[PDB]
Amino acid sequence: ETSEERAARLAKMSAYAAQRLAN
Repeated sequence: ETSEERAARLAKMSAYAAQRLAN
């Protein structure tokens, strides 16, 4: 458990929505 994993969360959640948002 490190801090790097915390960053991937904000990028993972935003990346999942960006791909789902697009038609």
